[PDB]
Amino acid sequence: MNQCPTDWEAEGDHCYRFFNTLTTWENAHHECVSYSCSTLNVRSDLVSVHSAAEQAYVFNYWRGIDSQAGQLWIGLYDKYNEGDFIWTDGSKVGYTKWAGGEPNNHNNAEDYGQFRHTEGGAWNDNSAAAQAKYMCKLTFE
Amino acid sequence: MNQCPTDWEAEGDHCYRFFNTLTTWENAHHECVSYSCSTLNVRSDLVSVHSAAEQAYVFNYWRGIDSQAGQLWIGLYDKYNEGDFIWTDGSKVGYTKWAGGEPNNHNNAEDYGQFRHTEGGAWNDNSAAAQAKYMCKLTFE
Ligand SMILES: OC[C@H]1O[C@H](O)[C@@H](O)[C@@H](O)[C@@H]1O
Ligand SMILES: OC[C@H]1O[C@H](O)[C@@H](O)[C@@H](O)[C@@H]1O
Ligand SMILES: [Ca+2]
Ligand SMILES: [Ca+2]
Ligand SMILES: [Ca+2]
Ligand SMILES: [Ca+2]
Ligand SMILES: [Ca+2]
Ligand SMILES: [Ca+2]
Repeated sequence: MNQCPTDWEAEGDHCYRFFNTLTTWENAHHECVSYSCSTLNVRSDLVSVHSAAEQAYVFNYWRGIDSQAGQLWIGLYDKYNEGDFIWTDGSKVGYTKWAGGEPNNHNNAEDYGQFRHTEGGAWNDNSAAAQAKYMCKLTFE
Repeated sequence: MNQCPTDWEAEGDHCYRFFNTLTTWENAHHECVSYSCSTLNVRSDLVSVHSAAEQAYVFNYWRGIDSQAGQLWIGLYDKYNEGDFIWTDGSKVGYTKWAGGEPNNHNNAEDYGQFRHTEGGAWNDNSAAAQAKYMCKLTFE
């Protein structure tokens, strides 16, 4: 039994939804936020990841459905303070899974976090021009 | 863990919330629907009851908070077709638990369904001027 809205998947205290469409981090951020609902205090946002179980759940959900090589935008960013990656949903950043050599802020223009499709979804920072698939998460505040 | 909004209780694939405020059926209906979230296709509505288990869950939840002698509005009414009760949430009436001699359309003016506080919540029809406590339910449409 779960109480997730239709088309959303239950794990723990949260609901998740994969969108199999290439888009920019900024557009994915709006798309996710667009599912919020103030009357039930539901905040929707890009996924934030807080444990190895949450990382795997999200990665396997994604790859269960998308077998193309490519990346998955997450809610991790350093736009407002270069070098300090935080979550858009305001949750704490205890869990990290950086790919080797990442984050590298490559050409001083990478502020937006994404899973790779390899190494269990190891993270990369990428640019505002780049495109990827995305995943949203509900928080019941 | 569940995926209900804060202050709503999870049971099966639904969430429930009791409001310990005496009001009319029409205003209870209004208040419940007010929580709906079209961005997530979440209907909030007066509770509909589809089994003994649902009945008992509802009755026990209510009577754990409210010890007063009185009734509980549910989403059952026969305004449009006298004698042919329907649920406001559009679900079909299968299960019924009418108290003895109900529905009796007393004084030709009882169109609104409610639990009694006795006999496991057996149902009565009452009028548009009557007042009762109310319970809302989320449906993930
Ligand atoms: O992998 C090294 C480098 O590769 C590309 O230039 C981009 O994906 C970068 O974000 C990444 O850091
Ligand atoms: O009128 C309120 C209530 O009065 C009595 O309890 C019964 O006649 C019920 O059928 C009726 O609905
Ligand atoms: Ca920067
Ligand atoms: Ca950066
Ligand atoms: Ca990088
Ligand atoms: Ca009537
Ligand atoms: Ca009637
Ligand atoms: Ca009656």
